[PDB]
Amino acid sequence: SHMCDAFVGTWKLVSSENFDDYMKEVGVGFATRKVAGMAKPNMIISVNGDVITIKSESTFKNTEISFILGQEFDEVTADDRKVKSTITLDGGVLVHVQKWDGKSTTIKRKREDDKLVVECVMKGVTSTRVYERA
Ligand SMILES: Cc1ccc(S(=O)(=O)NC(=O)N[C@@H]2C[C@H]3C[C@@H]2[C@@H]2CCC[C@H]32)cc1
Repeated sequence: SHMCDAFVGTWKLVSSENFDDYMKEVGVGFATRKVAGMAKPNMIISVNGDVITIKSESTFKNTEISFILGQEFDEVTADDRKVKSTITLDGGVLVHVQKWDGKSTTIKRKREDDKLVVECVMKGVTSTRVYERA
Protein backbone atom coordinates (compact mmCIF):
# COMPACT_ATOMS: atom_id res chain seq x y z
CA SER A 1 0.00 0.00 0.00
CA HIS A 2 1.06 3.42 -0.67
CA MET A 3 1.18 6.93 -1.37
CA CYS A 4 -2.11 7.69 -2.91
CA ASP A 5 -4.25 4.73 -2.10
CA ALA A 6 -7.18 6.73 -0.75
CA PHE A 7 -7.32 8.72 -4.07
CA VAL A 8 -7.40 5.70 -6.37
CA GLY A 9 -10.68 4.90 -8.04
CA THR A 10 -13.46 6.39 -10.15
CA TRP A 11 -15.05 9.62 -8.90
CA LYS A 12 -18.07 11.65 -10.11
CA LEU A 13 -18.65 15.41 -9.70
CA VAL A 14 -21.43 16.18 -7.23
CA SER A 15 -21.12 19.90 -6.51
CA SER A 16 -19.29 23.05 -7.58
CA GLU A 17 -18.91 26.56 -6.26
CA ASN A 18 -17.26 29.61 -7.84
CA PHE A 19 -15.96 27.69 -10.85
CA ASP A 20 -17.01 30.25 -13.49
CA ASP A 21 -15.26 33.01 -11.50
CA TYR A 22 -12.12 30.84 -11.15
CA MET A 23 -12.10 30.23 -14.90
CA LYS A 24 -12.52 33.99 -15.54
CA GLU A 25 -9.49 34.66 -13.33
CA VAL A 26 -7.48 32.03 -15.29
CA GLY A 27 -8.44 33.74 -18.58
CA VAL A 28 -10.83 31.14 -20.01
CA GLY A 29 -13.10 32.66 -22.67
CA PHE A 30 -16.88 32.82 -22.52
CA ALA A 31 -17.85 29.83 -24.69
CA THR A 32 -15.33 27.45 -23.09
CA ARG A 33 -16.43 28.60 -19.66
CA LYS A 34 -20.04 27.85 -20.44
CA VAL A 35 -19.44 24.34 -21.81
CA ALA A 36 -16.69 23.41 -19.33
CA GLY A 37 -18.76 24.72 -16.43
CA MET A 38 -21.63 22.53 -17.57
CA ALA A 39 -19.41 19.43 -17.58
CA LYS A 40 -20.00 16.72 -14.97
CA PRO A 41 -16.68 14.88 -15.14
CA ASN A 42 -15.69 11.49 -13.95
CA MET A 43 -12.18 11.55 -12.58
CA ILE A 44 -10.29 8.24 -12.68
CA ILE A 45 -7.13 8.04 -10.58
CA SER A 46 -4.76 5.07 -10.75
CA VAL A 47 -1.21 4.26 -9.67
CA ASN A 48 1.27 1.82 -11.27
CA GLY A 49 4.61 1.87 -9.46
CA ASP A 50 5.73 5.48 -9.15
CA VAL A 51 3.48 6.65 -11.99
CA ILE A 52 0.14 8.26 -11.13
CA THR A 53 -2.49 8.68 -13.86
CA ILE A 54 -5.43 11.10 -13.63
CA LYS A 55 -8.09 10.87 -16.34
CA SER A 56 -11.04 13.32 -16.59
CA GLU A 57 -13.92 12.15 -18.76
CA SER A 58 -16.85 14.41 -19.63
CA THR A 59 -18.95 15.47 -22.56
CA PHE A 60 -16.67 18.52 -22.91
CA LYS A 61 -13.29 16.80 -23.07
CA ASN A 62 -11.52 13.57 -22.18
CA THR A 63 -8.05 14.31 -20.71
CA GLU A 64 -5.33 12.10 -19.27
CA ILE A 65 -2.10 12.99 -17.45
CA SER A 66 0.56 10.64 -16.09
CA PHE A 67 3.34 11.82 -13.82
CA ILE A 68 5.78 11.09 -11.03
CA LEU A 69 5.47 13.16 -7.85
CA GLY A 70 7.85 16.10 -7.82
CA GLN A 71 8.81 15.70 -11.52
CA GLU A 72 7.66 18.47 -13.84
CA PHE A 73 5.82 17.72 -17.06
CA ASP A 74 4.24 19.62 -19.93
CA GLU A 75 0.43 19.51 -19.92
CA VAL A 76 -2.27 20.71 -22.36
CA THR A 77 -5.23 21.56 -20.17
CA ALA A 78 -8.86 20.99 -21.12
CA ASP A 79 -9.22 24.75 -21.69
CA ASP A 80 -6.23 24.54 -24.11
CA ARG A 81 -3.49 26.16 -22.05
CA LYS A 82 0.04 24.82 -22.56
CA VAL A 83 1.40 24.68 -19.03
CA LYS A 84 4.35 23.37 -17.03
CA SER A 85 2.96 21.26 -14.20
CA THR A 86 4.37 19.76 -11.04
CA ILE A 87 2.32 17.54 -8.73
CA THR A 88 3.45 16.74 -5.18
CA LEU A 89 1.95 15.18 -2.07
CA ASP A 90 2.02 17.63 0.88
CA GLY A 91 0.67 16.34 4.07
CA GLY A 92 -1.68 13.98 2.34
CA VAL A 93 -2.94 16.60 -0.18
CA LEU A 94 -2.12 16.28 -3.93
CA VAL A 95 -0.89 19.73 -4.97
CA HIS A 96 -0.89 20.42 -8.74
CA VAL A 97 0.83 23.68 -9.79
CA GLN A 98 0.48 24.90 -13.39
CA LYS A 99 2.79 27.65 -14.78
CA TRP A 100 2.23 29.47 -18.07
CA ASP A 101 2.78 32.98 -19.44
CA GLY A 102 4.17 34.20 -16.14
CA LYS A 103 0.98 33.05 -14.34
CA SER A 104 0.35 30.26 -11.86
CA THR A 105 -2.69 28.31 -10.69
CA THR A 106 -2.85 25.55 -8.06
CA ILE A 107 -5.30 22.64 -7.89
CA LYS A 108 -5.39 20.80 -4.54
CA ARG A 109 -7.09 17.40 -4.17
CA LYS A 110 -7.78 15.90 -0.72
CA ARG A 111 -9.89 13.18 0.79
CA GLU A 112 -12.50 14.40 3.28
CA ASP A 113 -14.95 11.85 4.62
CA ASP A 114 -16.22 9.93 1.61
CA LYS A 115 -15.48 12.84 -0.77
CA LEU A 116 -12.56 13.89 -2.90
CA VAL A 117 -12.50 17.69 -2.65
CA VAL A 118 -10.86 19.70 -5.45
CA GLU A 119 -9.83 23.31 -4.72
CA CYS A 120 -8.73 25.43 -7.69
CA VAL A 121 -7.02 28.75 -6.85
CA MET A 122 -6.07 31.59 -9.23
CA LYS A 123 -4.84 34.72 -7.33
CA GLY A 124 -7.56 35.56 -4.78
CA VAL A 125 -10.26 33.34 -6.41
CA THR A 126 -10.99 29.81 -5.16
CA SER A 127 -13.39 27.25 -6.58
CA THR A 128 -14.34 24.18 -4.54
CA ARG A 129 -15.59 21.07 -6.32
CA VAL A 130 -16.73 17.92 -4.61
CA TYR A 131 -16.49 14.42 -6.06
CA GLU A 132 -17.93 11.16 -4.64
CA ARG A 133 -17.17 7.54 -5.59
CA ALA A 134 -18.88 6.45 -8.75
C1 LIG B 1 -13.98 19.95 -17.79
C2 LIG B 1 -13.52 19.94 -16.35
C3 LIG B 1 -12.68 18.93 -15.83
C4 LIG B 1 -12.28 19.01 -14.46
C5 LIG B 1 -12.63 20.06 -13.70
S1 LIG B 1 -12.11 20.16 -12.01
O1 LIG B 1 -12.19 21.54 -11.64
O2 LIG B 1 -13.05 19.35 -11.29
N1 LIG B 1 -10.72 19.49 -11.95
C6 LIG B 1 -9.63 20.09 -12.58
O3 LIG B 1 -8.70 19.34 -12.95
N2 LIG B 1 -9.58 21.42 -12.77
C7 LIG B 1 -8.53 22.10 -13.55
C8 LIG B 1 -8.55 23.64 -13.33
C9 LIG B 1 -8.62 24.20 -14.75
C10 LIG B 1 -7.81 23.15 -15.50
C11 LIG B 1 -8.66 21.98 -15.06
C12 LIG B 1 -10.04 22.39 -15.46
C13 LIG B 1 -10.37 22.15 -16.91
C14 LIG B 1 -11.11 23.40 -17.31
C15 LIG B 1 -10.38 24.53 -16.61
C16 LIG B 1 -10.01 23.94 -15.25
C17 LIG B 1 -13.43 21.06 -14.25
C18 LIG B 1 -13.85 20.99 -15.54
